[PDB]
Amino acid sequence: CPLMVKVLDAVRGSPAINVAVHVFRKAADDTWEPFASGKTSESGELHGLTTEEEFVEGIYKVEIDTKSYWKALGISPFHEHAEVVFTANDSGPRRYTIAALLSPYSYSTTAVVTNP
Amino acid sequence: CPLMVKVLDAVRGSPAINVAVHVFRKAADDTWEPFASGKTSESGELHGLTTEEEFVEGIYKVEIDTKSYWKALGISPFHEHAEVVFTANDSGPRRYTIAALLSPYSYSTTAVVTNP
Amino acid sequence: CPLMVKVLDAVRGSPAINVAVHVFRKAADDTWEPFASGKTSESGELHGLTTEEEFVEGIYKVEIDTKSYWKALGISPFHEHAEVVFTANDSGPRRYTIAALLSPYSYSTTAVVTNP
Amino acid sequence: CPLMVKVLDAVRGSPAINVAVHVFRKAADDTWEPFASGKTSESGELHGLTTEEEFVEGIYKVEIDTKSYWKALGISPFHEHAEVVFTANDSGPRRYTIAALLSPYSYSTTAVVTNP
Ligand SMILES: C[C@H](CON=C1c2ccccc2-c2ccccc21)C(=O)NS(C)(=O)=O
Ligand SMILES: C[C@H](CON=C1c2ccccc2-c2ccccc21)C(=O)NS(C)(=O)=O
Repeated sequence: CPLMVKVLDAVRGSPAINVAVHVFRKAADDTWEPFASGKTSESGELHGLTTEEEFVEGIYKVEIDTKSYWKALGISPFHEHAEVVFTANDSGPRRYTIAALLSPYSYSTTAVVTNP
Repeated sequence: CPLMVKVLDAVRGSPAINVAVHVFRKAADDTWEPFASGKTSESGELHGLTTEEEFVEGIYKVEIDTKSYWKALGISPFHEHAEVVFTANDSGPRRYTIAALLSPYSYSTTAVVTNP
Repeated sequence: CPLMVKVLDAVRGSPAINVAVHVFRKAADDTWEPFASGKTSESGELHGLTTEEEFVEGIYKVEIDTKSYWKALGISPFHEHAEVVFTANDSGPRRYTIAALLSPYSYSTTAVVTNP
Repeated sequence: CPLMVKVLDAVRGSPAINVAVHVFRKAADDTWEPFASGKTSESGELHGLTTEEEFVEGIYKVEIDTKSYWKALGISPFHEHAEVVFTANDSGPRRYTIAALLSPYSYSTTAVVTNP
């Protein structure tokens, strides 16, 4: 796991379960190419998006589909998604955990980056 | 004037209105002595807590009574209150705004320290 | 007037001054069309981005150029920018303040939606 | 582990290592009695504070000594500590993770509460 996504619900104090996550990588023509996707587990975590081989240098966007998550709980939230955009691996491979804490009208995101 | 408190509600996307706020100063015997208090306004703000003359260097605690705010909304909260504890410094900027962003199981707090 | 942006620096406890901010609207072909932009003031605020007349319902993106802000400070940051993506609604309150709290490896964003 | 504390550094994007944490429990006479203490590990986590037997109903305060953490990194931060105050186990035993995200002039805290 060079890339993990962890999502928490700040209203319930719980993992945010079954939240859709789409990862994109900026292509040579400046467009966002689909890179990987998945859903968070019971623990609010999404493992296995990629491999150290596949996860090369680049600019990556992690789009967490928070609006669908709130709507299913009966809540009409402000944001369409939480986006996280960053350059990865530009000094060598690292392991990235992208953490998102969700409320209906706010979210935070935090990266924890470790040298493998 | 030298100390303002501002409180926002991350669930409703609004000022947190009618939130009790208690300020204490630490006494020489290490106890907390009541110093000032009030309730946030319609804009989620509490002004007028103290004066330049009274707000001398020392250790202060700002308690924000968050549990009663969520209970009034019928939302089950985790914390009894949010506490913000700091040392007032004369060398720095002259105005302290303590901002607090509230969710039922999370809060953040940020000090913005400026020259007025 | 209907859309304000406010940015704070959690490392220095200050407004984040001179931060570029770009607003886009989503077009019918699903692309992002430039809509408005500016730089935060000394108070970390950006006013005057749009008018009531122009700010019709639709999907908007607010990009806050955080990486250039940290680089100017000599602090190595994680994100390229902070994006805030939302649907403007006429049924709700009439003013949207997008607040962003910045740290090098984390940010939060909160929408405060009020009647002016 | 009915009680875990996890601390992250938002400036470095890393676990906050060797941070002192003191837990107190409100006594019958309304005073704060020492309950447990420890330091965060390499992973920014502090396990083993208590047991399900020892961790009875009550009002608990988790004091995270963030000022000492920043000072050792050369930073003079705003807060003396991050305090987290909550009622525990009042509907039966639960498992509590208290997470704190630290910046020099801001912090957030979030509880994740699971029914064992
Ligand atoms: C515009 C403001 C919300 O944002 N302002 C913030 C502010 C002003 C001074 C210091 C810290 C903060 C802050 C921190 C986090 C989120 C918003 C704000 C707001 O709530 N508007 S109102 C109707 O006057 O209450
Ligand atoms: C990479 C991962 C970080 O996990 N991040 C969490 C986080 C970030 C922001 C807010 C809440 C949480 C959280 C809560 C529970 C468990 C993990 C995390 C982690 O394991 N950190 S480390 C290397 O052991 O120090």
